[PDB]
Formats: sequence, C-alpha cells, structure tokens
Amino acid sequence: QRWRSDGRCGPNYPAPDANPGECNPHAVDHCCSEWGWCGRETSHCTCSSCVDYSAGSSGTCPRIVSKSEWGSRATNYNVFLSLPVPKVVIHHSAGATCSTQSSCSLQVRNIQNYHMDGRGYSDIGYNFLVGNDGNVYEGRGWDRRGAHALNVNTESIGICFMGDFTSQKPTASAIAAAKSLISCGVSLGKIRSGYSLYGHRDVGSTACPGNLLYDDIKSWGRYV
Ligand SMILES: [Zn+2]
Repeated sequence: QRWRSDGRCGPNYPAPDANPGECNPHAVDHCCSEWGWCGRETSHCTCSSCVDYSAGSSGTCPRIVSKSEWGSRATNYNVFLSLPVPKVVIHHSAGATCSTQSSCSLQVRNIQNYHMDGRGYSDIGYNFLVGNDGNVYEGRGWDRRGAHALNVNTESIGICFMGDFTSQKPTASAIAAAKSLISCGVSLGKIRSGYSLYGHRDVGSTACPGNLLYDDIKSWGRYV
C-alpha cells in the first residue's frame, strides 16, 4: 500500500505502492514529518515539509453527495440518535448496481421513493448509501435514527451498498468509500472509536448484505 509497515515515510523511505512513502489517512499517525516518521502531533503535521494525509481526495473523509445533490425529495424526519454511536451495520441494496454519480443518484432516488411511498417511511431508511461509482450518498445522516435494522436502529449507523452482493463484491472504490465514511464518523465523534461492525444478517434475519460482501467485511477492522 501507500504507507510502510514499519511506520516510516517520506522521500527516503519509499512505500511499495508510493514514492514518497505516505501515511494511513485513517490512522492516528497520519502525518509524515521531516524525519520520515508517521506521527500524530502538531509538529508532525505543520512543518514546512510535513504532509498531513488526513486531508485531500484521499483523506479520512470521502466526498459525501448531499441530499440536495442527489435530488432528495422534501422530508421532515427529526428523530435523533444518541451520539456517539456504538455500532455500524452494513447493508446491501439487493438491487441494481450503479457506476456514475448520475445513475447512483437516480438509484438513491428510487430507493427513497420505495421506502417512503411503498413502505411508508418518513425518509430513506439508511443513514448513508454507497455506489460502485465510489461515492457516498446522504440518507438520514449522522444525527437521525435510521430504519434499517429493528434490533439496533437506535444504536447504529446504517450504511447500504447499492447492488446485490451475494455472488458479487462491490468495487474497491465502494469499499474504500465506506471505510473512509466510518473513519470520518469516528474522527468527528459520531461513531465511537471502540465501535462494533455488523452485517445486517448478524443482527437480523436476512441474507443482507449478501454472501461475498459479508465475507469481505470480516476482514474490516472491528468486526464483531
Ligand atoms: Zn440489510
């Protein structure tokens, strides 16, 4: 990857997939200092030759497409989650995949219409969605109680990958976007650092989030 395993970085310690060697954006030590160490302190982040990998397109926080950007309909749901959140539940759409911001935005619009008009929800059920386009889309957000898993709605953030992943896996960009979303939520204090990661099937009776995606999330950090 773009950072080393020994904790070094910079133009003197090249990474396997990166020269100069970089730092894990989602790690506590995400700044490459003068002395070629990945560190966390202000000195590591604010020197003239220092690089803070928390920031940028590859930072901890992924670009979240807001409700107004993906074309959400008017909602007025204000049932708030107790923050920070103990656990993260992973979902799959069990539906269409999407590869562009337009098609994924349309897909989110469809899912919202299904939840509100077909099932009678106050809004789209999930807190966030993720498309194969590598983007994150805003559902009920960080602060509002979701409707994605009955046993755990009040204690969790629901992230739903858009697609069916029983025999497929999402694009690497989708996975990266979800992980970065989680990391971001942790950095903000929306999600506890000692959070627990669940698949939907772990907390309910479904095949969600599909076999292969469920297999992949075991390798993610903090899976229960
Ligand atoms: Zn689910």
